[PDB]
Amino acid sequence: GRQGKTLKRPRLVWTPQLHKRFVDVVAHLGIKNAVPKTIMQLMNVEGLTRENVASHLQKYRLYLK
DNA sequence: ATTCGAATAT
DNA sequence: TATATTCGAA
Repeated sequence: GRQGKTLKRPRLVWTPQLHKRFVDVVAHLGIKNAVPKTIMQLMNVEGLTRENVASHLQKYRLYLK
């Protein structure tokens, strides 16, 4: 059946621990490299997708204003 | 080909 | 609102 990139995973709930992991990666990344693919790799979460990160990073950037 | 990201959808 | 998906741009 589906697998890897095509797996139809449930909605990602950003727990406080997951979010803190995200922030610690983004905060210490070169601003040039603070993009969803790089964030996704550095966060080291089996099953996290680049799209999960992009949507979360969008709101985060509004929060940082 | 790839992937970003604001806009939009659910 | 939080998270997902679209789609034009880089």
